[PDB]
Amino acid sequence: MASRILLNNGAKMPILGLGTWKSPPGQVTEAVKVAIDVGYRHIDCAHVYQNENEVGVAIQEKLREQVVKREELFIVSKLWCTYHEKGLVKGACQKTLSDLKLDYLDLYLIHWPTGFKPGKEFFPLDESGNVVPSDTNILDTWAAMEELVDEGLVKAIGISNFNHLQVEMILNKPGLKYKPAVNQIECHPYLTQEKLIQYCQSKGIVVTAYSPLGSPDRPWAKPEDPSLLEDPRIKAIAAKHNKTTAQVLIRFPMQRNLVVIPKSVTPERIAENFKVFDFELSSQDMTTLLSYNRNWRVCALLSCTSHKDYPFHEEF
Ligand SMILES: NC(=O)c1ccc[n+]([C@@H]2O[C@H](COP(=O)([O-])OP(=O)(O)OC[C@H]3O[C@@H](n4cnc5c(N)ncnc54)[C@H](OP(=O)(O)O)[C@@H]3O)[C@@H](O)[C@H]2O)c1
Ligand SMILES: O=C1C[C@@]2(C(=O)N1)C(=O)N(Cc1ccc(Br)cc1F)C(=O)c1ccc(F)cc12
Repeated sequence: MASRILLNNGAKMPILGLGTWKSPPGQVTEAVKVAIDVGYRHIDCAHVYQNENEVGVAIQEKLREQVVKREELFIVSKLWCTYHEKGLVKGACQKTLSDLKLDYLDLYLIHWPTGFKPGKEFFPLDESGNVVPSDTNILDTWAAMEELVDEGLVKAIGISNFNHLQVEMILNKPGLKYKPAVNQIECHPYLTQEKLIQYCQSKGIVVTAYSPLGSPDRPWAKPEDPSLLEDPRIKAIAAKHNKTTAQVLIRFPMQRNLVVIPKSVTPERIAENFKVFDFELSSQDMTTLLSYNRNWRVCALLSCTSHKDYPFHEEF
């Protein structure tokens, strides 16, 4: 298994990265330091995670210690929904760069296709609990992302949580300057995304799988929800390979030519999760894992379901 995948800008993206959603500031600096020490070179960040300063601390320390050089790292961040207005995009990117202590991002994503009312609150709600949209649209936000590439702030741009019609809208823009390099989407054995992955890969867009472990730590989890990491069928596949369930869940998307970004702040798990380049899932294992699909999505938000651009009404 080759460790990097070629993007449309000629750059190579590591297929395994470290996720940072719900990595608390008081723990994420150590997580990123350990990750770099054990071989991670891709870190998935976002302004909405409220920890970019502490991620940046770790990166800065490992650059100063001469453990890695900047060109070897692949740092991803994302434009939050309250910054979709064309006049707000650059500032949002520069805030992320300042927090991360970087002079460029390797990849910058539109975090969701939905623009929200600008302001301090990340999730601005009306008095009845509905998200308050902004009068923004995907194509104008994309054009503002393109300017970031032209100014050297980011090397590549992409999208996240876009359905295929939303991807198509960008692809079909006449004066398109840059195609999206990546679509980052939820993907795991309970949400295998066959149709959207086929679509994106057919269009030369690399897919990154988020929540590959099923995001057990997500704040809206209900005790009756399915649990990937505790699924005895997946456990049995892992035992056959003398691997952990998490290792199987990370290797699975890798064998579908996806990038994958498992999150941990636990040093032993950060190290375990990287040890996925030394075994292979069989054809039968892959078929079995794909067969667990239930179209079950962990990242969904009821308050956002009436937004005009909410992505999950479409089949894919
Ligand atoms: N673009 C988007 O809209 C979007 C949405 C969701 C996620 N993401 C990105 O994708 C990343 C990954 O998704 P996620 O954070 O939702 O969840 P995940 O990676 O599926 O699961 C993370 C959870 O698994 C635990 N864990 C990690 N390794 C483990 C192991 N070896 N054994 C047992 N438990 C283990 C973690 O615990 P500890 O940390 O306590 O060890 C944490 O509770 C995010 O952090 C974020 O970077 C992006
Ligand atoms: O990595 C992540 C997890 C994520 C996130 O955004 N990126 C997340 O999917 N959701 C759910 C969500 C947000 C916005 C829209 Br639109 C739909 C939706 F399902 C959240 O509410 C959320 C809340 C605070 C976060 F720091 C991260 C999230």
